[PDB]
Amino acid sequence: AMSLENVAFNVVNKGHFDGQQGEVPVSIINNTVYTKVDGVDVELFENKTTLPVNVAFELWAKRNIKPVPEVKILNNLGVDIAANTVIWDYKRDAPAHISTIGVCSMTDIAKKPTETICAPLTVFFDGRVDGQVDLFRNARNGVLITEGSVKGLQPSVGPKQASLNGVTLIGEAVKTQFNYYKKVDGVVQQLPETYFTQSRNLQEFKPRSQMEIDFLELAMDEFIERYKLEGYAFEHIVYGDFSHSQLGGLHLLIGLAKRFKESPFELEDFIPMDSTVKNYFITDAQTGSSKCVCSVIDLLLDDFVEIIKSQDLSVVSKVVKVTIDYTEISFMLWCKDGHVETFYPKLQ
Amino acid sequence: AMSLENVAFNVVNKGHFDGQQGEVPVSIINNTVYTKVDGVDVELFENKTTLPVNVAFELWAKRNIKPVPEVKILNNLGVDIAANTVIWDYKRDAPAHISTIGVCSMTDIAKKPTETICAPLTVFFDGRVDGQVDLFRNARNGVLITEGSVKGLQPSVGPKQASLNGVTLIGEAVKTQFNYYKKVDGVVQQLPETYFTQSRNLQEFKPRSQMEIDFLELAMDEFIERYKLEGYAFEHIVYGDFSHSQLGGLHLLIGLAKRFKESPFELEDFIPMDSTVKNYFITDAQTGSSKCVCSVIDLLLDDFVEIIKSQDLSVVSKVVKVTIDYTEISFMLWCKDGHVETFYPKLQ
Amino acid sequence: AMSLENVAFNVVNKGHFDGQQGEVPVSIINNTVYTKVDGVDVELFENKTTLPVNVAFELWAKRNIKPVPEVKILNNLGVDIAANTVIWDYKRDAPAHISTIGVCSMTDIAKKPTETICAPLTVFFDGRVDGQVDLFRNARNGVLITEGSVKGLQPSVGPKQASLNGVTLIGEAVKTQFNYYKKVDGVVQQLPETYFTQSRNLQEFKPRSQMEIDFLELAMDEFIERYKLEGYAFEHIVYGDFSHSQLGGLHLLIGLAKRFKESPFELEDFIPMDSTVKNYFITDAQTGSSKCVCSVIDLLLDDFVEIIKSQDLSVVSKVVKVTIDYTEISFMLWCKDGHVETFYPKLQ
Amino acid sequence: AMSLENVAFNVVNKGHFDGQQGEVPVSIINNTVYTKVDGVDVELFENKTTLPVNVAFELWAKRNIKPVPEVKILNNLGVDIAANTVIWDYKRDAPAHISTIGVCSMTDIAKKPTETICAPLTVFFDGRVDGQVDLFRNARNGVLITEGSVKGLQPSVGPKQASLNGVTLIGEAVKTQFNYYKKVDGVVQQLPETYFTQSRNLQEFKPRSQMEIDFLELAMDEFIERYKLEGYAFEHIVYGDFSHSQLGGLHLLIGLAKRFKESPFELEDFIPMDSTVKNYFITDAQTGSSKCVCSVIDLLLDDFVEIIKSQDLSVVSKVVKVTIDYTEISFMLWCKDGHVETFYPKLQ
Amino acid sequence: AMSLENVAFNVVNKGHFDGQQGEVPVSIINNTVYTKVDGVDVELFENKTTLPVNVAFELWAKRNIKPVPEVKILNNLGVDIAANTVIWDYKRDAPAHISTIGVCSMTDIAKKPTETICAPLTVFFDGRVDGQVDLFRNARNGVLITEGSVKGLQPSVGPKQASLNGVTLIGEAVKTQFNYYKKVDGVVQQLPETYFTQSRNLQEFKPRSQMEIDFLELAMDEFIERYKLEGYAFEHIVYGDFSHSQLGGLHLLIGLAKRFKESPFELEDFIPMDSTVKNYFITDAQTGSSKCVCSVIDLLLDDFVEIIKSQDLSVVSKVVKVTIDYTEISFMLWCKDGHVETFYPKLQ
Ligand SMILES: Cc1cn([C@H]2C[C@H](O)[C@@H](CS)O2)c(=O)[nH]c1=O
Ligand SMILES: Cc1cn([C@H]2C[C@H](O)[C@@H](CS)O2)c(=O)[nH]c1=O
Ligand SMILES: Cc1cn([C@H]2C[C@H](O)[C@@H](CS)O2)c(=O)[nH]c1=O
Ligand SMILES: Cc1cn([C@H]2C[C@H](O)[C@@H](CS)O2)c(=O)[nH]c1=O
Ligand SMILES: Cc1cn([C@H]2C[C@H](O)[C@@H](CS)O2)c(=O)[nH]c1=O
Repeated sequence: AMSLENVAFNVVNKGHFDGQQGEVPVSIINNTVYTKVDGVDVELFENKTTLPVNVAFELWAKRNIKPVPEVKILNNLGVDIAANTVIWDYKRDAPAHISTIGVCSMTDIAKKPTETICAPLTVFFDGRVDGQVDLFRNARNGVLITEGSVKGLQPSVGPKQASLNGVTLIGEAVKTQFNYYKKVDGVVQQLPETYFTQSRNLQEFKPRSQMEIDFLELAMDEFIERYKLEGYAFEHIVYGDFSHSQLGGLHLLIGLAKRFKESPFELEDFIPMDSTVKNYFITDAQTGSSKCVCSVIDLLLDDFVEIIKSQDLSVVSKVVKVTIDYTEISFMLWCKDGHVETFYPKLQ
Repeated sequence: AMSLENVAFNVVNKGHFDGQQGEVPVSIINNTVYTKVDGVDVELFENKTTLPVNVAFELWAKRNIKPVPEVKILNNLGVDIAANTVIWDYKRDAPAHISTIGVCSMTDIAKKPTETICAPLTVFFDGRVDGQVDLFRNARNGVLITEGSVKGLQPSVGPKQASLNGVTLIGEAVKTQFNYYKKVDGVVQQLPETYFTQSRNLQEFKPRSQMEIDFLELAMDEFIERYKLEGYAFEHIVYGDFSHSQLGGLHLLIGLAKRFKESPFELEDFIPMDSTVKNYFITDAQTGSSKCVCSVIDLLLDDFVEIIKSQDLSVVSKVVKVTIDYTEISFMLWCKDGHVETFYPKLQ
Repeated sequence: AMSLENVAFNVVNKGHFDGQQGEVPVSIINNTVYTKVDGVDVELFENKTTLPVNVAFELWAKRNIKPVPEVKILNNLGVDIAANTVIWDYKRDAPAHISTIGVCSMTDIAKKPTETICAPLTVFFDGRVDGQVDLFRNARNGVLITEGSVKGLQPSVGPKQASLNGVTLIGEAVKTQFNYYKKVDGVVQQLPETYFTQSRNLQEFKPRSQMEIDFLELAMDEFIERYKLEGYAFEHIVYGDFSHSQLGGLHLLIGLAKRFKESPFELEDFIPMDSTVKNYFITDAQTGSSKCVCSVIDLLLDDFVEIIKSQDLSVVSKVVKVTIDYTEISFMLWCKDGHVETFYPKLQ
Repeated sequence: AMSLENVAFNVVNKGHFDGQQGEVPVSIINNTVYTKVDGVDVELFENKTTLPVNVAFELWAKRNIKPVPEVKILNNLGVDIAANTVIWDYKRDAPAHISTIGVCSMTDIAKKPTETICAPLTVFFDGRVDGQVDLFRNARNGVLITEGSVKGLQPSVGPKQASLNGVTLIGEAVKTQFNYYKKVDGVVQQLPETYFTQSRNLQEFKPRSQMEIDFLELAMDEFIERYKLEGYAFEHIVYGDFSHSQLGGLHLLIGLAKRFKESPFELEDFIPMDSTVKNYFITDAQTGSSKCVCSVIDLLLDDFVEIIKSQDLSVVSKVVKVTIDYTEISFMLWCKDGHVETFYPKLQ
Repeated sequence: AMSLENVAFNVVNKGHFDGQQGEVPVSIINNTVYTKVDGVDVELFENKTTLPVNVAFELWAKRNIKPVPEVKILNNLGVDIAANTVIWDYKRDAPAHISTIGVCSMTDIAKKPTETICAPLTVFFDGRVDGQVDLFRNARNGVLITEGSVKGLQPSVGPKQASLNGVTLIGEAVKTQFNYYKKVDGVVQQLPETYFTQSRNLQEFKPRSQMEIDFLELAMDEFIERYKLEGYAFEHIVYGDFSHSQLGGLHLLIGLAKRFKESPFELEDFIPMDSTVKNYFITDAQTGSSKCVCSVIDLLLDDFVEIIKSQDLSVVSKVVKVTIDYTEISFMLWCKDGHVETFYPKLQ
């Protein structure tokens, strides 16, 4: 017996939709949901989605509040819809998927993922919910996450981190590292060998290896010397060149974090969505060096060093394909005289 | 257990709110309420009110569907709020009153008119609803309508017509003529002797007396001759003078209806609400004669003739006060040499 | 190379989208599309849909401008989407279907109806477009209209009328009567024997048989006498009973048209969409007789007489199912002593 | 001392802006202006313009309420702005011009038309306002209307009709026929000899000559015979050909009015603004004959007969230029063997 | 061949409009532009301007991405429009100028600044764009910036800083100090001697002289002693007096920055736009001392000391005019017994 007033009751009393009975008076004005408290209107939700306001409010109240895979992982695995949950995309302030299954009458394409409409879609299944491992076993197309083994299914160890209420973290009190499984047309896939992005912020960047600690503490020349990185253009690619009007390199988040400690810069996120590679229009405040499309990836510095050191450096320009977050990332590799000139996630 | 989805269920299945259980999926976009039918959105309500869309939808669904007093009558009697009903104003496409009692959680100031918040307000009571005559006797301020006698209460016979779902009519299958009662400060008030406006339209105007039939069929000079109206300026007041740039007189609806048969005209209703006297910005299409503020009243021609023939014509200018629809309407009477020059509902 | 400015160029120069090259400056403000003419903004389109304004403008410009089946027929046949066209619903001022195929990048689920996403959906195909009969033979689910024979496919003769730019008409200069074909799960389905609604308006109702001419010209008792309709409750069902507060019967459009000639009435279309049976909240202006849910069907009076005269009248109450517009319409038949008491399209 | 509350006071009390002192409480919600009456909100203005609601409300209240040239005439004369008035376009529900002079602080480019910003613009001047003839003599660019002679200025007799509060009429109580004067680059320009469109509606079309009365009363063949119009393709051009899917000819409003008497048709005004030639997407209801772009002009039938009879008919196709409403209207003349095939206001 | 879909393609792929061919599907909902990515809507732009959303999106995509003069400088120089660029005002989130030249079809008044409409306007010209120095030489009214000498034109050295993508900076990798030139009615002006505001932020304030370093490091009494500022009321004007309910002085940004290090305060920017002098409604959090209109200017402390030390201190109150950012700034100077009481940028 779903209703706007019941969703609002749940938000006010339970912090989110919790299946509780009850109703609170609500008013809708433009794209905002309000409720009366002490005789005055209090805002419960402002719609930032392209869905109708009451519909978006319901999907947001029904968002998954357990650690879930980051949207970039789900997107890279081709997930179309989730089974009986809403994966809320905190970067877009919107549902990660267009439709739902057993969530909301306005967006539901089905009540159960066993309905024929779901068979062609890659349905996200959560092994932490009773019966969902079995539903995945019977599903034509799907992606499954579990905390442990599934009998007979060979797992893919996912990233250490997961998103919990829009906070990306490596769980200590909760498990965030999932086993991943994928079926395409009834066939359990062998998920590829993959690197994972680290999903760190610039403001609270923390190193996750001795190499990363050395990159942040050491000066450019002594780090490159210590790790034998001469000829790999880390001065351009990772540290960044701020000497010309066009900002040189700066494609690894760790390099942006090191620069951020010294001086600030503007990062215009012109396509604001979670993705393995992010594109920013960057303006360095200290120098005025800028770049319209600066592709940035947050790889563990050791993983980036392994990738660059594993390439043939004898060609002027070529595409280097690296599986990151289960997707194929194209990088452009530019070399001269057996040394790297630049290496960056391809802007295509 | 009120809800948007339950109000929508009632509208879809019962044509209005009928206390039925059930829910339909709804989407709100901007100021319109939609429901899904055959996979597509169908409009159930467009909010033309200053209330939030969902609140206005509920009051509209809960509108009174019995013949009720026309809003102009309620306004003239000082009605502030209705007891456990919504008087919908079909001319404003909005509730006739700001607040409610026992109707909707967002607009309710009380659940019952016996609550102390209602005591200072003139509450509308309907004797056709069980217990409402008793609530009127206990109310400090109120207006009561009944179909018959109330023991000990002196009645006022109201207009023949009432509004049924926005159609003003003299009931044949239903009763539309009510007894009216009013209380101010716990004391029943004597309602004055009053004329009533006829509530006719220009497009479908029908005469309601032999004098009115003669006005529409006869030529100006022979009507005035037949009814001995020489010296009462009906040529200006009722027929209208279209010979100058400023349209002369034309203050009785019957005169506008007679003119409308010959040639059309524009009537700008610049304050669009039901009132005993209406003000229009009129432009005559045939002549180009116009008037920014042309006060128009729809009185039965016999009643208007009785009013004008009952005035002293020996003063240049004076205010003539006539009780119409329970309100005192001020008219400006201009005379010269014992004859009327003009007589019009006095502009403010 | 689709664009808002190109769609606007087509609307301004061709009256609709006509595949022409060119661009006009456009401004979007709120839900309206404007273009500059003589230095000022001129409205090209007001969005009444739940789609984004620019998306709705494109689908509207790309609406089918040939005579097409009325939306009620498509809905009754289970049509979900149209192949490479937009069926515009002129009663809802919106696209008849949520998604498109080869029409607009924002609403397209596919470019061609042969894509696997279309297989589960009932795709509308138009034999007047080259290759669409072949696409229907290859489609798993679909509805096809043609002007002539399709080799081996058994046809269903559709209604005489079709909608041309929102005008329902029986074509004289164009063909409006189509052959209909339908497929479910890759199998051609036999369309049932059906009556067709006449799609007439109350304001411009025209009789289409000698019986219908006699119903409108003759008095109630002599019509019933002439057509031997004694005992079939036409007095209640067709003519309508306006003697009580609840309006009795009045379920055939021809009866509403006969009443409309004598006196007016309000018809609240509370679910405004094209359907075989319409539900209205009716208020008779002459009497004040009203009904919240008055189901009305526009059948040719001869067809309604054939239906009612073909029923067993020996049971108190039973459901009578009649195929009308390809859908099964349930009617409630109430009898007493071998005579009809009431017969109406059964309310849900 | 202009203000929103003062404009609203003027609208409520004077029917429009009348320079009166006073204020009324107003509320703005979305694009509508409301005022409180009897404790509830009453709509004073709904903004249909691309200006801010409060700005549009002020220009609308300050609209010219005297008979003014129809917007199509002003547009054809190149008018950009009006001197100290607002020409309201009643077909667009918006100001005819983007900017103002001495009207409203938000839209004013100047307080007086003598300011240098006005010199390049064609300013509309009204000889009925004191000092405006002098302002026209001092203006570099302008259009002047007067009721009589201006010493030394050669006049152009304008159309008989003018627009008074959105009603196009030939004044009887007011003057609607003006003398027109125009200046370009400080030099008075000779206005060309011109025909004038009649500005009639389809619903209330009235003939204005014996030829027009004969066209509406007589049958096609006897009218063409009486007026010796054999060989001028009036059967196609004026009467219209409804025998094929594409509606033939039908370019004179009088022909559409004659057809309208027999059967109705849909006229989609896809660029809704006043213009000498109008383009409609027409659908004939009787036949289903339709045309995406049907150019229609309302010329007096005698004027159209004079135009067509004054052309050389010995060429297959040529452009015929006719001055109508001061603008040069291009017509496409198609002939064969010394007879007209078609003649229509040439589509762009 | 400009279009919404092409502007969106450029934003998505190039970070801004870069003249690239291509189209992306877009949806417009209310004042926001979205594009489809991975089946879901991603926000590209939210309109904060008074222009139509699609128009503002285009001007924002076409903003100048080179270091440009800060809007306060352009405003102070009387710039009305820019030649073939958009100066985006990052403080108003809107275009700095109402109209454009060769930028966007909806806002363009001309395609080239040589068109007669541009001659009266002060057109901004950029010597870094080929041909713009020459266009300025031929322009009646304009402001020109260059990086070096223009033959024959005497330059005005502008501020050290410029705005690069909304970041005000003193360029190291790019040039931000321009030569300024101005023509008024075809005559090259002698730009006045001027101070420049420093355009610093409170959060990241950095001293730009030894005096400024001493002001931030030293205690009030020893700074005033070191720089011989006794009698100039720096205790009130620069340091600020927080001992009474009305906050005393505090008109130099450096003083606000020194206070900000110790304790925070609210600065309400009630007219949010770039200006030489800013007015704030300030509330000191530590003391509760507040001021509705606290004028603040960011001058180099040495420049402010030079200004105050160059005034006659023998009058109670007078206006002191100082050219700052090319505009005349009025300051109120209050003295008593040959000493300053207060000196502040005049609130007029
Ligand atoms: C309260 C509120 C939340 N949201 C979204 C933003 C975050 O993605 C997330 C936070 S729980 O939900 C809105 O969009 N509007 C709101 O008002
Ligand atoms: C359907 C509908 C109705 N109304 C109001 C208008 C009339 O006053 C009355 C008619 S039942 O209710 C709206 O305001 N919007 C609507 O959509
Ligand atoms: C001009 C226009 C049309 N439409 C819809 C209404 C009709 O169903 C149909 C008529 S062509 O198109 C709108 O919705 N808004 C418009 O402005
Ligand atoms: C009352 C009102 C008027 N207008 C415009 C429409 C007509 O062109 C004209 C009629 S006076 O003024 C609006 O736009 N909104 C309104 O509410
Ligand atoms: C993405 C975006 C930008 N803008 C404006 C803000 C800044 O002035 C500037 C930042 S590049 O552009 C908006 O107004 N809305 C937006 O969504």
